[PDB]
Amino acid sequence: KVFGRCELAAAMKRHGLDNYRGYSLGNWVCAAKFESNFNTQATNRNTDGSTDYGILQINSRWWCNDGRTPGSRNLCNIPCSALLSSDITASVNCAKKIVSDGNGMNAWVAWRNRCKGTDVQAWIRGCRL
Ligand SMILES: [Cl-]
Ligand SMILES: [Cl-]
Ligand code: NA
Repeated sequence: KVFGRCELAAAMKRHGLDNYRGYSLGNWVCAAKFESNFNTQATNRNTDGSTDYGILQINSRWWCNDGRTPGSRNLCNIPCSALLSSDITASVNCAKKIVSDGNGMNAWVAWRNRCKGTDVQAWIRGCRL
């Protein structure tokens, strides 16, 4: 599913991501834009052999099982395919675990490089939320 901006903001809010761990909703929308272009089906393989999945590009080395990432773990207890669904529930629940792992949203390098410190409130401007 390719979400619209306000559509994704609304879905993230209904799943409790708005201000989760102190990260306002625009942070999450910004991260999703740069991670996946708002596309739930996005996948990207990394040099280490892991793959990032879904709207928030969650990685198979730690967070989900894809069967082809040696030595990796599955801390969200899900197949990585679950992260590609139209329904963002699984990605949100897993992102809550990731952002709670110690480094906040710096766990998403694209958030650190492209969203952190910027006017992230712009990502939700105009939305009926
Ligand atoms: Cl915001
Ligand atoms: Cl934090
Ligand atoms: Na894994």
